[PDB]
Amino acid sequence: TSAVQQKLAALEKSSGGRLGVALIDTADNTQVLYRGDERFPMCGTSKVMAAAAVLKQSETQKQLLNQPVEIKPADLVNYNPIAEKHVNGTMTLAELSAAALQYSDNTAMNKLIAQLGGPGGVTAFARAIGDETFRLDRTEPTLNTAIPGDPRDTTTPRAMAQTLRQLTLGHALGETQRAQLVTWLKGNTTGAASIRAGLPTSWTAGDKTGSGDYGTTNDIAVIWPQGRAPLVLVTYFTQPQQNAESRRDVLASAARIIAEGL
Ligand SMILES: CCN1CCN(C(=O)N[C@@H](C(=O)N[C@H](C(=O)O)[C@@H]2N[C@@H](C(=O)O)C(C)(C)S2)c2ccccc2)C(=O)C1=O
Ligand SMILES: CCN1CCN(C(=O)N[C@@H](C(=O)N[C@H](C(=O)O)[C@@H]2N[C@@H](C(=O)O)C(C)(C)S2)c2ccccc2)C(=O)C1=O
Repeated sequence: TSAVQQKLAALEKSSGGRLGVALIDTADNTQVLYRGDERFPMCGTSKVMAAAAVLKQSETQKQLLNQPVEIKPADLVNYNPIAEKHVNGTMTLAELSAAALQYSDNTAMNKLIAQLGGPGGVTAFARAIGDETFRLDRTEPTLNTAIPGDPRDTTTPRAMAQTLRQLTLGHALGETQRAQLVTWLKGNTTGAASIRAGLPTSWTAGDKTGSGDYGTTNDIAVIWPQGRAPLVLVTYFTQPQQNAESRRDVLASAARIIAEGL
């Protein structure tokens, strides 16, 4: 148990919830894990895998990102700030990817999933890039039920950090596709209260949040610290009762402990 791990355990203790953290410091490829091999519900953090899978398809189906996809009134789910503007019209897969990632649009995510042949198509992509842990089982919005002990739509912090590193800094995607994914993550609108809140102001980052029942509050990020090689950081948090409140502050605290421990 390292000093950082002990600090994360203390944070967890005062949160009353269950915290999972995985850091990969690309300066030396070292990792810091806290419940790194335990499963957590991904919620919206799964949107990165779906968007990446579509980017991979676009490497060989060249005009795929410009392909129009019909948005019908029946497609709307619980949160669709971008898709609802286009009901009875169309959005391209690039527009759907940007909406899913940067606005966490759930209808947009469902269109990515459908393009991949269902939730299993997203899992298949994960397996293709060496992630043997990730599993997507349902569409939006039920993939956010986040029931304790339920393996559906979960992953481990270790697996997600390794995957995010491969996708954003490694070669799981072609260069142009990797750059697109990084651009989308850096333009996220929903992350200032989570991991990024715990980082020094001078650092830059891209991230994808997730939220669900059981007060499930998640974030996965690629970070560029001032004067250092980039990091990949995953912070997952989930609570004992279905109606628990969101705790983005716990993710910010975890990120601050990680930054102070570098
Ligand atoms: C089947 C019943 N059921 C299970 C629970 N559930 C969700 O927990 N959905 C979650 C969901 O769709 N979460 C999405 C996600 O994790 O990307 C988006 N992130 C939420 C956020 O950042 O606050 C959102 C409300 C912008 S939607 C949700 C979490 C908190 C508040 C509202 C929705 C549902 O939507 C739902 O219908
Ligand atoms: C000769 C060995 N060999 C080399 C060629 N190959 C593949 O190209 N497999 C591909 C593979 O296993 N693709 C996966 C699969 O077939 O479930 C997933 N299906 C694709 C789709 O539905 O369009 C995906 C892009 C969502 S990934 C692969 C894709 C990306 C990264 C690595 C592998 C093989 O699998 C294979 O057997």
